Amino acid sequence: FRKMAFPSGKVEGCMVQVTCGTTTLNGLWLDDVVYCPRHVICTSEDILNPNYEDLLIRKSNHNFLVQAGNVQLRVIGHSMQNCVLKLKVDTANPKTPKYKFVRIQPGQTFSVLACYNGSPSGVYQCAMRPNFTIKGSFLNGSCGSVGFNIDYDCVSFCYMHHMELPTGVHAGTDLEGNFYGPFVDRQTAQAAGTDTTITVNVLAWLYAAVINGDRWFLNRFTTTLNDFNLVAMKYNYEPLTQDHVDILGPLSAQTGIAVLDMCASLKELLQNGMNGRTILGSALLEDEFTPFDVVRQCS
Amino acid sequence: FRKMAFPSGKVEGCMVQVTCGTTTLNGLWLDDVVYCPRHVICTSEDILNPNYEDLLIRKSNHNFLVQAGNVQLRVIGHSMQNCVLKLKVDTANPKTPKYKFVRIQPGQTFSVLACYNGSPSGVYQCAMRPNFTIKGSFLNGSCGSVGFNIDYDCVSFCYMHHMELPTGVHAGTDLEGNFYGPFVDRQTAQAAGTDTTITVNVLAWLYAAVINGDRWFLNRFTTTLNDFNLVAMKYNYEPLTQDHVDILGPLSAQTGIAVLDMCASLKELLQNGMNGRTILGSALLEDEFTPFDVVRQCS
Ligand SMILES: CC(C)(C)[C@H](NC(=O)C(F)(F)F)C(=O)N1C[C@H]2[C@@H]([C@H]1C(=O)N[C@H](C=N)C[C@@H]1CCNC1=O)C2(C)C
Ligand SMILES: CC(C)(C)[C@H](NC(=O)C(F)(F)F)C(=O)N1C[C@H]2[C@@H]([C@H]1C(=O)N[C@H](C=N)C[C@@H]1CCNC1=O)C2(C)C
Repeated sequence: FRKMAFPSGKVEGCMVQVTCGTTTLNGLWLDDVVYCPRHVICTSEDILNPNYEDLLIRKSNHNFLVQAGNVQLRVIGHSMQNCVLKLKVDTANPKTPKYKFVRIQPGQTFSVLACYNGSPSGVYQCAMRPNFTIKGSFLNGSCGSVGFNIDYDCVSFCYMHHMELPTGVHAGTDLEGNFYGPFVDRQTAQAAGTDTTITVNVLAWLYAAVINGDRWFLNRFTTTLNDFNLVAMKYNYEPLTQDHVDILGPLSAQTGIAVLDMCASLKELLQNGMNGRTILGSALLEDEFTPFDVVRQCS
Repeated sequence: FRKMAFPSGKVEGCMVQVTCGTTTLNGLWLDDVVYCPRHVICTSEDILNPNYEDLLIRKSNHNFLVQAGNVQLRVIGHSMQNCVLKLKVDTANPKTPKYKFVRIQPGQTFSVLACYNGSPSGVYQCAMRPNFTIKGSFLNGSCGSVGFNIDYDCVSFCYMHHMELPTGVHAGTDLEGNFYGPFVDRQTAQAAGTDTTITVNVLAWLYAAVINGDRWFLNRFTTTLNDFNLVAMKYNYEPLTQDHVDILGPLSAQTGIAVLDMCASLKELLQNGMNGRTILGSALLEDEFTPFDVVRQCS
């Protein structure tokens, strides 16, 4: 059982490089529009406290240099949707997949294609944390890299990368340019809310462990949903809803372990610790696999 | 630091399916040749005790169904090289990347594109263990999925998947069909040997921690390579080769910590433990990041 990303080829064919003045970052080229973070327009002075509408009205199409590989795409119009710039180009991307823009909820996972200078560098799986950050791997020039899920040849874009917080976690927007979380695209100190652990995902991962032949953490105890939630909240875990219990149904039926029996296992893990043992090679409880992720990989 | 795969697009464009009889696995289409595991020619009875030369002599080009999606590629020749079948087809793949076939060493990492019926399913990073197995994630029909690294648009193919051992780890060949390790492509009792920890990768991880300011474990001692190797083996760690010392060169130069001084630091951790301290937020020493992986993620 590995952390597994979606194949990235459908997204690689959409990545381009966008340069405005001194700043170069990545854009997403779909049909005849390039989407990118609007902070590309800022100078190093503007970026400390930008007035974006005032800055954008002062730009011309020719201020934007868009490069797909070696070929320059001519920008023929530009507008702003929240924190995302939409550059209209005179060329349609023949590699445009079937796609949708979606806003994901905390606890959902997605694949990130990290890119620099319009060229894909790496792919990995992330979860939207309950505090609306992501624990990514992004360096200078990674902005405009996107996160996505793939469902039968349809790419659902859910994240565009904008910034790194002082704690090393990351923040960005949906493809409508709205940030996940209380963050802003301004270079100034910003912290996130206290994070919590994605309970339904920890349980899904415990089931993945059982599917892969590990049972050391199970016990013979039971719990009610409410009593489990009291202990979960005490340990800074998210509430488990009846919808979550239902979503875990396939995994419970495959292993024969009732959801509330798995909750009693997790409760014991939280109260006693792992005593130096590991689950699926991990010394900590892993919360970045959803129930769907486990099913997709295990079957 | 997290496991980051290479973008899979250049490999996705080379994946096809190969069917003999009712058995379908994956193949790799480069120029006008498709490479796949030779056990595609076996029936469920043959696999228990196959005579591959006799099975191949009964086959003709017209017994092999090669498909890119649902589009058939006409087979015009077939031959066996070690444990791989090479099917010459009448069409050169226009998506063939610049590529090399390489045989990797234990400890080296690579990205796996897990595929079923020629359709990519997911991508993840793997390390070749010292016992010549990988801790993959593979289901029925995954054989012919490949592992690869990418360097300046050149894809180095290093692994093709063949089998799962009873401990749940995986075994396969290079693209010339030579197995890694003592395994054979027959359904008969086989077992992975005892494994060891990849010392060169643990050292790379310690350098990564130093780069990020986590350096409490740096001591005031040094060691010789030979003395270190003899101690490491007593802790079930791999000895270092001269090539390992050289691949740590860039990280040693970046940090100013001599390789042998870092070896002495690791020796102290092995002999006295970590004393409840963590390194990079972990109580365990990670051994599946190579020196290149550490550099790749900070560059
Ligand atoms: C890291 C930092 C001090 C720079 C700053 N953060 C804060 O100012 C904070 F305190 F608000 F977080 C920050 O990220 N930015 C400052 C400026 C943009 C963003 C930015 O440079 N984005 C990079 C896109 N190419 C990706 C970054 C680079 C390092 N790793 C990444 O992921 C905007 C918020 C408008
Ligand atoms: C695991 C199994 C008990 C079935 C068996 N293993 C052993 O015989 C061993 F133990 F010896 F290794 C293994 O038999 N196979 C039998 C036959 C091929 C191989 C096989 O089915 N390969 C699959 C390719 N599509 C990938 C597998 C499927 C499950 N997960 C995988 O990765 C060959 C060795 C010729």
